[PDB]
Amino acid sequence: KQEELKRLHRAQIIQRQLQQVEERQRRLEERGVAVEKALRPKLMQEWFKLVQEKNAMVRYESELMIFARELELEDRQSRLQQELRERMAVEDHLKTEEELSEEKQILNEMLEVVEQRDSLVALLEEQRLRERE
Amino acid sequence: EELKRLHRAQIIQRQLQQVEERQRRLEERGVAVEKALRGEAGMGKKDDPKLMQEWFKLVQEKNAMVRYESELMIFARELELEDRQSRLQQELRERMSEEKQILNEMLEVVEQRDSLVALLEEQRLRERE
Repeated sequence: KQEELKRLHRAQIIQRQLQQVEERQRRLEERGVAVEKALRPKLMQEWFKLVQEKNAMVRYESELMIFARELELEDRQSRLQQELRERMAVEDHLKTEEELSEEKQILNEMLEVVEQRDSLVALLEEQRLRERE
Repeated sequence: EELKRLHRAQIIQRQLQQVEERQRRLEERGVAVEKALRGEAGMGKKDDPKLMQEWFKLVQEKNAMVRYESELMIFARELELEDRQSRLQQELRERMSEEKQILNEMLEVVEQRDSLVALLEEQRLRERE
């Protein structure tokens, strides 16, 4: 329960930031429309700045996507781990051939959740080492 | 792959080295600017508002580097844990006794990684605000 609360809070923080990003992109969309309507000097210069600012927001949105997926995966993993801890309260000799292979299937699900998670951390690592430009 | 992971580790060790050096250069500019602020480098310098301005830019640039150093720390630990995890998983996916203990070591490694991701998230979502 204390594990699951620190997670809900991180999810809200992320939502709140995606909402702020959406809105900042909405303002840039409108300035962008006005600048392009004005293309019937300083005006061409504004168009390039808007492109930069939209780019920045997209990079920020991307990071939030990654964090939000990683968070979904922590949740799935935690639940699979619960399903597995429950099954391991019973000694192994007291289980069927079938019961034992469901334990092995749960464990595979959990390992491929972990693999996806590590793949998203590697991508985020790449992005943070690339943003030092 | 163990060599993907190796390569990512070398990248990180090398970026920490570039960071340590960028901080060394900033230490030196910082020392010169402060010698100039105490009127020791040129009798005009101390009156120039560009000089006070440099001091504040150095502080910002030092702060940026420390944020970067922090991120590299986290990534490097995470990477060690990814390595440990993948090896414990390999040990386990070979065996299928100490089988139940290996699984527990791996679940603790997974929990520590969750925890470093959460810390990284907190810091990245505080560099904005």
